[PDB]
This record gives sequence, structure tokens and C-alpha cells, in this order.
Amino acid sequence: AQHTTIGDVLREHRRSHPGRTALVDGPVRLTWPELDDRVNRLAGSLAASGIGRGDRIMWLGQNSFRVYELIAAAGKLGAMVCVGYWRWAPPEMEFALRDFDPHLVVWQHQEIHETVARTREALGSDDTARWLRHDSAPQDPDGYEAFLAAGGLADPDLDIDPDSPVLVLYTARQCGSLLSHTNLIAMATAAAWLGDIDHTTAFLNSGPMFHIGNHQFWGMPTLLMAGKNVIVRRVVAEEVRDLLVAEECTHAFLMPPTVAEIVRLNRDTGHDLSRLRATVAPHLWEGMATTDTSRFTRSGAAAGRGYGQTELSGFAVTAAYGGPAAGNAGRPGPGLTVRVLDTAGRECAVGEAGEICARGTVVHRGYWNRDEVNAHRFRSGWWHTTDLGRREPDGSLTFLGTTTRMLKSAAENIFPAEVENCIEQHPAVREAAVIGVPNTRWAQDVKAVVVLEPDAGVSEQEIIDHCRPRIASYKKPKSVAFAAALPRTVSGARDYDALDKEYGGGGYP
Amino acid sequence: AQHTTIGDVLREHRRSHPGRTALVDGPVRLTWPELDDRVNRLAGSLAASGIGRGDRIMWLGQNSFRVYELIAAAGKLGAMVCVGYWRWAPPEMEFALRDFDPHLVVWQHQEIHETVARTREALGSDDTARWLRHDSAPQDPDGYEAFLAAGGLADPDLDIDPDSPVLVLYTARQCGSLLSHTNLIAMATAAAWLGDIDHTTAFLNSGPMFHIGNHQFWGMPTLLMAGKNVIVRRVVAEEVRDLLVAEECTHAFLMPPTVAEIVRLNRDTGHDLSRLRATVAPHLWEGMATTDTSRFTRSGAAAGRGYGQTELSGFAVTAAYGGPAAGNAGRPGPGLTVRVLDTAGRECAVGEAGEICARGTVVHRGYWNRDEVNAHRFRSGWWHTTDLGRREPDGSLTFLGTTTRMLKSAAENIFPAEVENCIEQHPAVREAAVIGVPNTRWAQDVKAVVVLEPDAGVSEQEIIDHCRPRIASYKKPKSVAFAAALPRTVSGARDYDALDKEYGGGGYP
Repeated sequence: AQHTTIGDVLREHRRSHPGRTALVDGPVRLTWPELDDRVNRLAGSLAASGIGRGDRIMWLGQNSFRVYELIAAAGKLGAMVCVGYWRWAPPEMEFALRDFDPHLVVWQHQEIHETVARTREALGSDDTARWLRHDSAPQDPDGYEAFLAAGGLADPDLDIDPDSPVLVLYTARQCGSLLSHTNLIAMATAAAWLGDIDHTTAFLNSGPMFHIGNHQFWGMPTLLMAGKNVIVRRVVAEEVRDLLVAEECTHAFLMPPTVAEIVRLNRDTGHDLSRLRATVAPHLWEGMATTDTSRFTRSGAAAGRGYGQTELSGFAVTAAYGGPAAGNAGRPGPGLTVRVLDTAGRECAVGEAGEICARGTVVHRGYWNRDEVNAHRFRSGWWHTTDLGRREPDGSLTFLGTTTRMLKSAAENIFPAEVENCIEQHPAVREAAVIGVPNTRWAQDVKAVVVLEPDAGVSEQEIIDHCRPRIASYKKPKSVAFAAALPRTVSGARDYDALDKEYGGGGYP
Repeated sequence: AQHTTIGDVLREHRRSHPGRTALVDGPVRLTWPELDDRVNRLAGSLAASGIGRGDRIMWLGQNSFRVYELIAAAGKLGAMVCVGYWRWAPPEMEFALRDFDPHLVVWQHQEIHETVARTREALGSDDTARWLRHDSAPQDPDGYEAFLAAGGLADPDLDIDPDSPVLVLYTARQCGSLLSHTNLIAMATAAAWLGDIDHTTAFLNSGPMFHIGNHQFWGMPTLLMAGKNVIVRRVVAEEVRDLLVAEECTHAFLMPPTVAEIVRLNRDTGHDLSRLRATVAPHLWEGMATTDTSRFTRSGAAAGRGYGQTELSGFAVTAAYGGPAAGNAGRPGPGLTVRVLDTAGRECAVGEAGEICARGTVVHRGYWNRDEVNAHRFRSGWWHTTDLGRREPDGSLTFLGTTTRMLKSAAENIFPAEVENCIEQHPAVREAAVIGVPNTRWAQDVKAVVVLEPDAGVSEQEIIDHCRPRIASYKKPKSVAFAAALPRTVSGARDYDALDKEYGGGGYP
């Protein structure tokens, strides 16, 4: 009664914004009343099929307007939706289905049908969920639309606890982070402030919904403020350009490579993209889009000056909160308190690296089906991020890296990320990776693999002496190797296993 | 763990903003760590004196920085503070003390000591609270400062439920509206979006803290965003002008008569008030202050285009939410859903007047010690405002007046405020009051008392026939009396008893 849920957002919008367009996806266009009507029918069918409080629905597909519908329908029943990774190969898909154990699976035939069939065959006699094909013929009795059309118009009208999860997002051993109605609304509210979002926002949903990013910037704040969410299935520069114009989009999730592709296509065509408020790499648009002047962009937050993770409902610490910041992440937004805690659970001094810990409204509810990990990661009433950081003297925060990589050299635990960050402050260094190499007396020594800027020179020694004045002696590398670039995985992440193989790594705890 | 309280705000600010000024009150200046330290000491002494979850503290004084300290200290203990009306005469002060039944009273000697002594005398042997004089000599053992100085620096560190009340404000039969941590933070968060408030905001607290206004715009959002709150005890034009300059205030609570005093006082002095962002009557500043360009001002909300009450944590419906609005109040802010309900609890159609009802995060917890009224005003899971309104076709809302004035003509309940609003739409009418006059057959007939614009003419019949096309026939006035202005009370409120006396009113239900 004194607590807003996602259901409450739609019920209010259908009354306050009867004529406004809420969702667009290909030829589908829905006003707030039309969306809320569909949500009600869908919730009606879900309830008749036995879905209620705590029940679970998995989405296996690319972006679609139906993801918003399911989140809201589920939300009106106190159920939850996992937006799964559509690229999962059969082993990972099987693992996610077995872990999350959905009562219903809404799947996409286009692009992934072979993987889906293989996975269902792999599940064998454990495949007991209902499966609804979302991109079906509209009359397909095993399809989403026919399931929805059999529902009635009445609102279920249940008292749903807003702390109950509604969106589940898998994060990398994969774990499902449980985001409540409260988490999402606090995130969206904070984001509306950051980005100056309102009912005139028109956001192109070109980021993956299996990640928190697209929801934060700006799927959910647009929904909260009654603006227009335009969906695209894949990112094809020509199609994106046409949607930016035809839907008069003010915001979109567009990374630099896609930006440059769009810009090249649009050069000298006269198609007008000036309504778009570019947050990422504004300069690359070459004046074709307007540079965003919201706090999000002006502060540097949009260029990466912040810290977050799914479990904090996204990018929850930024340089937009609280002014100039010495630390690379800025400060926590409202509804978040952050402490840097040492190994004993005590608060670190200024300058000292420790684990970033959090309390507040954007902290998730835990992982799905991880009782032990949850008990441990919430110990002493703080959420433990497994990310390493420090407070600066001005009060702001620096994010250093993960705590999940660790060296143990004799008695001492050493966090590579701390040493990496230290070496990366040298102006001659582009990037550094730190590994441990065996030492028969005390398990490990520290080794750095360093990638220099092309126009700079430093030696093994200058980089060791560079470490002396701000990291503890026992953390300095015993040797430095120089490389043209770091090895990376097919996904473009640092390849630590390949580092260990090339440079003699081992002896880890 | 996943819920922010007022205590969490200060704990975070002490870490993120170690050098910023939080409060200024005369010579008192407090950074966030200094404020949080005082709060902790104060909480220490409160707890040692027995104050804990659900306990109550009454403030009987003018504005002071200690009000923020008390609210925060109380909040760290799960206790609550009533900011009482310092002008209460002894009967009303006694009523409030007996009703709220505080364990502790923090009182002011200046200006009101005689009233306070009379009231304590009146309470006789029921005066069992601790009384602490806030404006005492610093060492006064019955004073606030000595009580606080005896507390230790440690943070009490309790797990406080944010739905628990922390601020209590009396609303006129007086009733104490209970505002939770959540209510205040949701109000402050929405206000920060409305007014573009951040850590650089410096707000002069020149509105009375016994009313929600000063808290909403902009005491609490400023606190939330870590800006600077400057306190003044009373509003003297010269002192306000000097504080606006010396503290470089960006915002202040200043009504038009005070604005014109300040303006005349400052004319050709060269004192620079340009940092001030005028929200109310910006034209009246004559270029000496900057006209605010936040949504709050641009939308008309600051000039009165909205609707709210204490029990909705203030001005909760405004023209700033959701764009142009045909209705005089706009639309609900996020975390608020509004329905116009008829007498039977059913939702009114578009255009039909009924009671404004609300669910959501800004809805208060109820009144203190009003079990029956609370059960009734929360019936069917909606908070009932006792304010009358309607939805317009565009989805926006119109506020018509109160439902507490009612006529009953034969079988029909008639709301004077609906008829008043209708008559006030005529361009020749400045203001209209509607009363009931006795009718021996069916109890009451409708009568209008109408105040014309100085430059217009209309007759009794124009005004009756004016009503025909909107309101129902039985609601039209049977007679109209014209008046030079409406009688008002010493507080400047409409004087309905004097209307009844003058124009033969009676026969009410």
C-alpha cells in the first residue's frame, strides 16, 4: 500500500498517459493501456497455468517487446523472469535451465532452434516445463500470442511484495542475480536523475537484455517515466539508423564500432539524427547527433568513470554523484552505502585496498539457488562484491579489479589487481597483467607482463622502483616481461590461462 | 541490508564528503563527519535514557539545526520526532503533548517560555517526560548540548526498519501524520529530480519545519544530495539577504511578500543575489536573482500547478510529471498511483468528481494514535485524502477542494467545492464560496457567494445558467449573493462560519 511495484507503474501509466506510445517492435506498437491490457491477459494465462508467487519464467531469445510484457506480467503475480543468454551453447543452456528450473520457457526459433532442440533432448525426462515459442505464427497453440490471447482483461490485483525478485540475470561458473521490483525502480529512478530522462525520452533498445546495461541506460528509466521503448532484435547499422529517424529516438545503446558504421552510412544522406543524445564517444558522431549534456555524460560517468555490477543493479557508483573525484569511480548514488573492508571484515584506512562492500536499495536479493555462496557473500550484513577498491582522501572511490585473482607468497595474500593498477599509473604503460610464478621456498613470486605505449621506453627496473613508493614491498614484481599486447579470449577478455602458460605461471592458492 | 534509512545517508556522507559543510545555524558550522559524530553522541544519550524503537520525541521551538540532528539520531534508534507548532497556545500545546505522549521534549525558551510553563503547569502530575532546553547555556544540565555531550562517538549500528516513522507533523481536530524514512527519502529523491538538486545546493531553511513544505523544497533533498542546509530562526528580510550572500545560497523558501521586502532592501546596494534560483514569483525579484530553470519552475509546479498534502509526503502530483496537462494538478510523480474513487469505493469515470486516493512509496504510515480514523482512511488498501478531484481526458488530474464540506439536499450529497470550481471557471469570477441554506422540505438548498473581478459584470442567472452544461442540475445554486471579497480568518483562510452567519446558512448533514 505504501510500496510501488512494476505492476503499479503500468497501472498508473495507463491512466495518466492514455494516448502515449509505450513500446515499438517492428510493426507492433502499444500505448500504455494496450500494453497494460496485454500484460493482464498474459498474467491471467500465467495464473491459470499455475504460475504464482516465487514461480519462474525463462526467456531464451534476442531482445523483444515481449520481454517487457513478461517482466510486468510476472511482476503482477510476484513471479520472476530470467532473461537468458541467447547465444548459450547446449551445455550452458542446459545448466541454466536445470539451475533456474523454470515452470515456463519462452523461446525463440529464429537463429537458435537447433540449440534449443539439442538442449531439450539433453534434458530428456527432466524437460517438464511448458515451452512457448515467442516468434511463432500468431495462432500457434504452442505460441506466446495464443497463450496470451486466452487470458482475460482483468488486472490480477494482488498485493505483491516489491522485495520479491522479478528479473534474474546470469553473471560470470554462472550465477543468477535476483533483482527485485525495488531494485529496478531505485536503479531507474537514479538513472532518470543521471540522464535527465522523462516522458519524451524515446530509447532504442540496442543493448542485450541479458545484461543489466540496457535496462539501466535506459530501458527501465524510460518505462518508469512513461517514455517510449523501441526494440531491435539485432544491431545492423542501416536498420538502427532508420529506426533512429523514424522513431525520433533521443537515446540508444550504441558502442563506438557501431557508431562509426552508422556515421559512415549516413554521411551526406541528409537523414537527421540530431535528436539522438550521444552519451558514448560523442566526438565520433561528427556533429550528426547532439552531444548529451546530462550529468551522466558531463561527469565522465558515460565514458566509464564509475563502478558497478549486476548485483548492485548496475553502475551504482559514478563521478556524477558528488562532484570532482580523485578516484576513478566517483561516489555512491543515493540509496547505496559503500565500505571498503579488509579480510577480517574491518573497514580499511584511506589508501588501503580491500573488498568493495555495499548496503542499500540497489543491492540485489542474492543469487538464485546458491544458499552457501549467499550466506558467505552477505556476511555481517554487507553485500561483498568480490571487487577490490580503495577510498581516496577526498572521499571518492577507486575500483582496482577483482579479488578473485590472488597470489599467496609465503604468509602474504597479494591481489594482482592492486599491483596492475599501480603499474598502469606509469605514463609509459598502456596495460599490465600480474601473475604468480612458482617459488619452491614460498609457493609464489610476483611477475608483471607489461604492454608499453608505442612511443615510450622504460626498463624492468624502473617499473619495480615505480612500485616502491606506494605498494608494499612484498607486492612488487620480482620480474617484468614486456609484450606487444596481452593475450585475450575470443570474447576479448584478458586471457590469464594463456599468460600462465607463456610466462611460467603457477603455484596459486 | 537492501534498505536505506536516514542514518545510512549520514554514514555515507561522512565518508564520501569528509570536508563539505552540512549545516549552518548562526555561528554553528558542521561538516558531514562532525554532524554524524554529534548525531551518534545524541543517539547514545537517547538510548541510555531509554529511547528505542517506536519512542517519541517532541520539538517545541522555531527552526534549528538541532531538528535535523534529532531526526537523524532518532532515526538511528528507530524512534520518531514530532516538529510541533511553536506558536501553539497552551490548550493546543497540551492537546498535542497528551496525544503524542513523548518520552522527551526538546523545547525553546526564547519567545515561548511562558506558554511552555503554563502548559506544563496544566499537565500537572501527567508531566513525566524529560524536558531539554535547546537554546540553553551550553553547560545547562537540563540542556540539549550537555545531554548530547555526555554521549559517546560510536554509531549505534542498529538494523532499523525504514518503514518505521521518523518524522511526525501535525495537520489541521489536529492529527499527527507519521512519515517514515522511506517516505522522506522517496520525497527527497523525487524533489531532487524536480529541482535539479545536488551536492552544490545551498538551501536557506526559511520555511517552517512544522510543515512539510520546507522539508520537501528543499531541506531533505539537499540533505540527501549532501548539499548545505542553512537555518534561520525567523524571517527578517535584512538577515535573510545577508545569509543569502554570505552562505551563497542557491535556494530558499521565500514567499512573495518577503521577496518584495528583500528586493526593496537590496535595491542599489550592489549585494549579489544572482546565485539564488528563484522558484516562486521570479518576476518579482527584478533580475536580482536568477530565475530557476529546473522542471519545478518551468512546468508551473512552483506557481501551484499540482496537488498534495502532508500524508502524501507533500506536493506529490505536479505538472512537472508527464508533460502538458489540461488538469490544474498534472500527474503523479513516480512511486505514486492515484485513483479518483466514488462514494461506493468504485473508480470514477473521466470528468466525474470523487475522492483522490493514493497508493505508493510517499503515502504516510497513518496518523499517530488514531486507530479508527486510520482503519477507515486506508479502507480497501487505498489512502483516502479527503480531497476531491477528477481525471481529465488527457489523463491529467484536477484538484477541486475538500470533501469535508458537504451539503445534503434531499437524497443527494453535493460537494460545494465541485460547484465552487465550476463557478470559478467563469472569466468574470475571482472567487466563489458555496454554502447550504435550510429548506423545510428537503433539509438544504445550494447558495453561492461570489466575488467578481473588478472589471467584469455578470448576474445571478448568468452564473446559474453557467453551471447547467457541466454540473448536475441538482448542484446548481438556487441563489447567488455577490460580495466584495470573502470573509477570512486571522490565518487568512476562508471563513465558512461567517458565511453561514451572514447569508443564512444551515441544515448541514
